[PDB]
Amino acid sequence: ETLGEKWKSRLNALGKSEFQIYKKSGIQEVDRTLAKEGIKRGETDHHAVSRGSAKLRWFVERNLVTPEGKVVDLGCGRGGWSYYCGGLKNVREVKGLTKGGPGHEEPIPMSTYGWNLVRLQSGVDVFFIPPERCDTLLCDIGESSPNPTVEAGRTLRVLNLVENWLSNNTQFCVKVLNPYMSSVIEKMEALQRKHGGALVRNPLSRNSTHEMYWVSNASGNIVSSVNMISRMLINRFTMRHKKATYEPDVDLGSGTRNI
Ligand SMILES: Nc1ncnc2c1ncn2[C@@H]1O[C@H](CSCC[C@H](N)C(=O)O)[C@@H](O)[C@H]1O
Ligand SMILES: Nc1nc2c(ncn2[C@@H]2O[C@H](COP(=O)(O)O)[C@@H](O)[C@H]2O)c(=O)[nH]1
Repeated sequence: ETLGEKWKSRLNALGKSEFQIYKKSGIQEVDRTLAKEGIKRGETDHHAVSRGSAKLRWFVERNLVTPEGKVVDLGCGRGGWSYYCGGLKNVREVKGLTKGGPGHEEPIPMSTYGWNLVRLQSGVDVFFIPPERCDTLLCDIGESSPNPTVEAGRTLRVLNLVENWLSNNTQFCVKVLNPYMSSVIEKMEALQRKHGGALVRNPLSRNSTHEMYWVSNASGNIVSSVNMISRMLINRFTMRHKKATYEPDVDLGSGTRNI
């Protein structure tokens, strides 16, 4: 039984009030109030369709992932990672794909800076369409299940999925929902051998998720990197000063971009 499982159980043995408190004990947050209001108001400039923009930004401004050229955003959701990449210097084209439809986040049309370089389409199940060509491959797909083995299965489906989209020196940021389950650990070790990078924990993630992102421009022993998070999450179960620290949201400018 891996350390991460010991955690997942305690997580689950949590009560209504408890869980909610733990979910955010000492984590980083994005101040989205006004941005959400500007959007519900119909604004399409500056605002980020979600908090994923900020989340991606964290990896990007630390060169853990350097999006350039043709960017494919698997499970783009409302557009958070895509609209954000749409403003990055070296980016030429960004194509984001999602299931969408009733009961799922649907892409929000925006006019934020570089928007004209962004193609967003729902009604697409990435697990089956054929692989396209891409310089950078982003993927934030992975549904959380109270059942750790369910998550691991979902994570394996995602790994193999991106495995088919990764050519030789492609930039990537792939959400690895459950990296502690024996079996994902294995797959990851192989994936690392083939396409380098390492797993990295984003401070904007909630404690209720043991998610780590496989980012290209970073090294680190997989087993070692997954355990440092298992311990962190467990330490955070017992907190004093369980408050989150916020930070301003990302401003995505507005208007078109020329090449
Ligand atoms: N098999 C599949 N094919 C396509 N999209 C999928 C999928 N499984 C899940 N998704 C989508 O993946 C999304 C992940 S959450 C998206 C977060 C986004 N990067 C943000 O910044 O906006 C969900 O909105 C969901 O609809
Ligand atoms: N103990 C507890 N765990 C919860 C509760 N809600 C969600 N979780 C745990 O946290 C995981 C995903 O959290 P979520 O994105 O749904 O907040 C779930 O897979 C589950 O194991 C809750 O009320 N109590």
